[PDB]
Amino acid sequence: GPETLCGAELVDALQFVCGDRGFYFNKPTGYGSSSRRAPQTGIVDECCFRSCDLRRLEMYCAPLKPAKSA
Repeated sequence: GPETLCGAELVDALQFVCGDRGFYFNKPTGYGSSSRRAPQTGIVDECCFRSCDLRRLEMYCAPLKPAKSA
């Protein structure tokens, strides 16, 4: 939920979780030619407008051990 970090701040957000936990920028995406395939909505869509933090990154922080967003 509502914790808004944009641009540089959104990178910083990503870092403070997946800086150790491993990265993967799930937009509504896998990687490459990947289409619309996450109700999660978007990396940017979340972190800059709604959800980013320790919990509310993982899906798009990267979801490597926990599939975690809220």
